[PDB]
Amino acid sequence: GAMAPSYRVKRMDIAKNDEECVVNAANPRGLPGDGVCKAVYKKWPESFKNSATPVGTAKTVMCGTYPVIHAVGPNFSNYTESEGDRELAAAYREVAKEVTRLGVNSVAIPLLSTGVYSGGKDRLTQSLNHLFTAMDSTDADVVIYCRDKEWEKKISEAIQMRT
Ligand SMILES: NC(=O)c1cc(Cl)ccc1N
Ligand SMILES: [Cl-]
Ligand SMILES: [Cl-]
Ligand SMILES: [Cl-]
Repeated sequence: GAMAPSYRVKRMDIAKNDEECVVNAANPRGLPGDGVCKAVYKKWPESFKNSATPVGTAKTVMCGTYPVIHAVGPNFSNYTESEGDRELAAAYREVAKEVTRLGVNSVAIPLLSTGVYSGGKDRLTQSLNHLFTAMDSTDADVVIYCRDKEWEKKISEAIQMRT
């Protein structure tokens, strides 16, 4: 466990994280993909061996001794708002189980379903709130990675509002 488990946000490539494991915003088929998934494929390509897993699940594959947790958020282009919301909640619950199983003291995590899988909507608050519901009961340091300057500000304010 971390000595005083914390949330932090950084605006940078998750492939340069300083944490003990990474969460990939994966597709269900274990393909190289785009955005976070493409950066993760370039940095840890060995982790894509048998990484296919269903929507709403997470599957960990080791790159050497470094764990890559492939977490599959719903594509809101295909899911109803209702079903998509349930699968996005479920994907983060499976990340919390894997983080706990691995015994890591820190994890790098992107906001699932907020890019190509967003169905054209702003899902910062929806995705971040499902991240908190899952990770609040874990004692790993959680470092959230984003690329937009306005998103960094809003994530930081959300963390600070809980004090
Ligand atoms: N590689 C990343 O950290 C990243 C890339 C995109 Cl396009 C969006 C969010 C991210 N965290
Ligand atoms: Cl960067
Ligand atoms: Cl996405
Ligand atoms: Cl972002």
